[PDB]
Amino acid sequence: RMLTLDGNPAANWLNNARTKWSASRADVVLSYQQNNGGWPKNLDYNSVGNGGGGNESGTIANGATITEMVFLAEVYKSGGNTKYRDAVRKAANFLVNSQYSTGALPQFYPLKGGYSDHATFNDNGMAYALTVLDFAANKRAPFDTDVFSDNDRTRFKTAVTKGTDYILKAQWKQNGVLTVWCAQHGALDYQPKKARAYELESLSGSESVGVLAFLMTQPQTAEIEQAVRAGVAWFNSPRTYLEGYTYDSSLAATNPIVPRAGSKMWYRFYDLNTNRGFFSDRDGSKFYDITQMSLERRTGYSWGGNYGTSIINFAQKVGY
Ligand SMILES: O=C(O)[C@H]1O[C@H](O[C@@H]2[C@H](O)[C@@H](O)[C@@H](O[C@@H]3[C@H](O)[C@@H](O)[C@@H](O)O[C@@H]3C(=O)O)O[C@@H]2C(=O)O)[C@H](O)[C@@H](O)[C@H]1O
Ligand SMILES: [Ca+2]
Repeated sequence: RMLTLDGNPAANWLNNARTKWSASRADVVLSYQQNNGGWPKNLDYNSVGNGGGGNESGTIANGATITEMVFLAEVYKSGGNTKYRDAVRKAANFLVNSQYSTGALPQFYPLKGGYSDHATFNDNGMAYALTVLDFAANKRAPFDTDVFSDNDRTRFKTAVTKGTDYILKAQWKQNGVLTVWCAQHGALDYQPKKARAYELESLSGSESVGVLAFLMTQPQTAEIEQAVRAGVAWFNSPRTYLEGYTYDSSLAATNPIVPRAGSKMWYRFYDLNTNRGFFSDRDGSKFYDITQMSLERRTGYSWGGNYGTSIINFAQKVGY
């Protein structure tokens, strides 16, 4: 009931994160870890100066925490310096502490109020956090050192199970048909939620890839295979993707959605009920013609992309 990890987009993310920066930057990465064990925000460890730790909320926004901990785990594996092992231990403790009883992972922790409290798939936050904890649970590199004990691994396995349970319950039923996920759901009510003003309740063409990838690392029970099949069917349906089109971000001044032979496009946001791709703006509005959007949002955010390609090709590979 296990699928290969070869080609799994989440596994790929994680193995890349192991070597994301130069090893020489391990100390600057480390210098930003908050006391609670999470990182205060996403950072370019190639341009910034040294941090001074801190006591702010940790976050999984934009790859924060989950990237740093995979990277430091590799550095520890490679170099042996225990301060990096300790950092990784606090990061994983941070992740499990952040988890609600339902299995949901918030974007910021300690909780800050507002949308950050929600179960956050945005930026592959929750799916990739669970992928990290799962690799740690299963002694997979770079977590195949002494960084964790048997009891740690049981702790993480419990976390992954609860997170899996959350994903399965949150998966959206579109007029009776299992589909995908919103970029954020209520931690306690499982309902799709808004985030920032231009991020409305919807199916996420972006984050659902990562969610499916994460499920595909899990043992494929009947209900997990159904969920992955249903999710994959949704990505691969002519009611979901635009045919003969691509998203070209360099053309966002007026319209990034352009005719392109041999190409499919997926919307960033799909209507929960009609599966109509849509657009928003800083006024919280919802509309279907990207040219009506403010210049700043059309160029400042991706309203579509090649999202489905990687999960569809992967599902093919494994016989789904
Ligand atoms: O499509 C994307 O996900 C988008 O991500 C980045 O940009 C988004 C956003 O569009 C930006 O305006 C910027 O947002 C501001 C702050 O940086 C952020 O902390 C948050 O509070 O929202 C602020 C805002 O509303 O403007 O950064 C956002 C982010 O990092 O998620 C990329 O820069 C963008 O090119 C695209 O990939
Ligand atoms: Ca983002």
